[PDB]
Amino acid sequence: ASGLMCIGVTGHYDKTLGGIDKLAIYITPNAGSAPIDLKNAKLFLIYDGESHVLNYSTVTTATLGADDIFNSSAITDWSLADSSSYVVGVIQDADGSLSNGVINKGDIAVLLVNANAVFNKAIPTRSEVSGQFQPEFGAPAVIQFTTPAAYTQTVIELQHHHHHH
Amino acid sequence: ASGLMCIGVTGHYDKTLGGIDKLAIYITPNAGSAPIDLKNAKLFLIYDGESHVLNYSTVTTATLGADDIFNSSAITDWSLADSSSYVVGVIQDADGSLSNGVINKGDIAVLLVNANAVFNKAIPTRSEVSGQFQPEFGAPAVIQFTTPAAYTQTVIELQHHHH
Ligand SMILES: [Ca+2]
Ligand SMILES: [Ca+2]
Repeated sequence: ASGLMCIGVTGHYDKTLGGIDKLAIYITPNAGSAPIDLKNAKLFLIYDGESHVLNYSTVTTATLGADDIFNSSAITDWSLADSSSYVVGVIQDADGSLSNGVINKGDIAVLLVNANAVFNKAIPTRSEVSGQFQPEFGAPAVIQFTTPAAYTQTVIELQHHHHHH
Repeated sequence: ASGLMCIGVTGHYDKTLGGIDKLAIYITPNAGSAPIDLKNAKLFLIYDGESHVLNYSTVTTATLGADDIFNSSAITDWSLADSSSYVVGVIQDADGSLSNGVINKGDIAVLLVNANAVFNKAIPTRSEVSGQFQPEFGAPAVIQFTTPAAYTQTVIELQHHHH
């Protein structure tokens, strides 16, 4: 029984857009999982009366060891997070497997999503977001959060889990 | 300034089909909400790599006072819960509003969903189901449950009331 767990979601608040414009969904394998290929994995997100399906665009190691994973100067592959695609950032990967789109024991990946582009607007306060990240094989990671009623800083913890990023 | 809350989800376990074949999703308005029209409301469900949308069909009062919410002999409008439609049952109402698809203060409605029809199989053990019930106006009710590791009884409480 292999599968993926969501270990957190953070959002970027852009005050000029009035909301959360970008999401970072942190993923790790279930304890004891076999390796899982991410390359055909689909991200399903429901928001505001629409369901969206996003596909794998590419992977980048530019996120590795970085405090700011929302910055498109430092992580230029944000340019590929569009209305129908996510980018995978490497967070932790001892053996390098994520650079071939394979997540294995101990790995942490982040799914970079341009919510402004997917939803055609930034996500306002008190908004419900629901979703699953489903690779071809194994069980899915689950996304559920309600954005807070006030956005007070640029990086917002949306879904809290324990596992380190 | 209005919305719906999911106050729970139960499911029916069918041994012949090998899992949960029906869901009952219980809804009530958020405190302070204005009346909400359900007639154009959509139910979005994600399970096993597919996203499904279900539309409003009809509303039944046959669910009022029914101790078995899954009995399609008693609640004949279960026949209209198919791969693309849910049915609304009235559970609590004091002004008849739900009889014409409007939910208002103090009301509880149930959404009857034929999971077997929607997903083309019964929901097996250890499954993740995520969803939202979104009327045209107001904030949505949220569905999120993990089916248990074994099905030990006919009716399973899948999701509970949270604050
Ligand atoms: Ca690895
Ligand atoms: Ca009423």
